[PDB]
Amino acid sequence: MPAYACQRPTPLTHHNTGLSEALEILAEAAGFEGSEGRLLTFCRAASVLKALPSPVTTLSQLQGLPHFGEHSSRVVQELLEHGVCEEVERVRRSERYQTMKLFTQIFGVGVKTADRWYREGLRTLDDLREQPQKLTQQQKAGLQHHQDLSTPVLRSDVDALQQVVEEAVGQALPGATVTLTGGFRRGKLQGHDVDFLITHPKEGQEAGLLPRVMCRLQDQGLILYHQFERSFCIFRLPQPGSWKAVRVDLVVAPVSQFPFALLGWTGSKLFQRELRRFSRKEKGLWLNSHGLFDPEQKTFFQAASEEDIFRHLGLEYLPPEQRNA
DNA sequence: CGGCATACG
DNA sequence: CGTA
DNA sequence: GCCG
Ligand SMILES: [Mn+2]
Ligand SMILES: [Mn+2]
Ligand SMILES: [Mn+2]
Ligand SMILES: [Mn+2]
Ligand SMILES: [Mn+2]
Ligand code: NA
Repeated sequence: MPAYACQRPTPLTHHNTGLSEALEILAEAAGFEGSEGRLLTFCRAASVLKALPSPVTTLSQLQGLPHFGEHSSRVVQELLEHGVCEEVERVRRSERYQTMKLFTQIFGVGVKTADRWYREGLRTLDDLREQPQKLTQQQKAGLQHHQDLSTPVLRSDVDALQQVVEEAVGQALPGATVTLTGGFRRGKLQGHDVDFLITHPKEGQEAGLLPRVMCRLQDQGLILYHQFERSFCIFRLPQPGSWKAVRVDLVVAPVSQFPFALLGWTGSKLFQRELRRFSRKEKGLWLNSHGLFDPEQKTFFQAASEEDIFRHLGLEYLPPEQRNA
């Protein structure tokens, strides 16, 4: 089992769901305390279990697995022996974890803001609503729409949204294309948001496109919130006899960059961090959602496909549905 | 021990 | 600071 | 927290 998540297929569903979910609780809690290193290790350990071909039944089976040391192994051993890990359960019911999770899931609130509010004695959403001047426009939108934004987006919602975005994109720039990315491209049946990548086959024609798209969506009454090449919006999505707010991310890239943007925006987040880590540390190349740079020759790799990028990096190709690290 | 991904709004 |  |  290789040490980087981008070196192994990781399917959306797998054979160690309970074990991986426990480790991901500890990863999330490490993040809430600002320990990005411990977050990464717990995330990586969880992802290793997602990539295994069958269930872990005995501690023996962790021998040799990357990212399993004394701590993550003890977590698994307790789950295998008692069905519960005392540390995980202690985190789950802690006031700190519950409140940081509630606050950080608000659009516009990150760990640093949530932590400051926590230290001020704040604990509930109504606590935040009671002092609106302590809030950005983005946070006000996140809190007004919080209930809708907490309900999963379904694949049925996605196709309706894509037709709407395509209509606005086609008026903004005939010939421009809209590609579904994010978790839905990896096969997820639900999501917290919808992600779209927009390009045009003639290099340079995409310049200035996103403002034109947003104006047209706004004129159609579809934009509940917006604040360039990336737009983080809240869309008004029709529902039987009403509607609901949905988070939508719109991204524009020139066709030269489109494979890199597609790769980055398709995720998963851990897969992309691992891919960039692998690129730099094992291949000496610098990867982002714009391109792949050789800092010794000071040149950018040209890619026409995701397949090109995996080949450049010496990695076997993984389709999106196997990037669920 | 140092490193831990890398951008834009 | 937020966002992906 | 783990790896090299
Ligand atoms: Mn420990
Ligand atoms: Mn998404
Ligand atoms: Mn998104
Ligand atoms: Mn750019
Ligand atoms: Mn150290
Ligand atoms: Na947030």
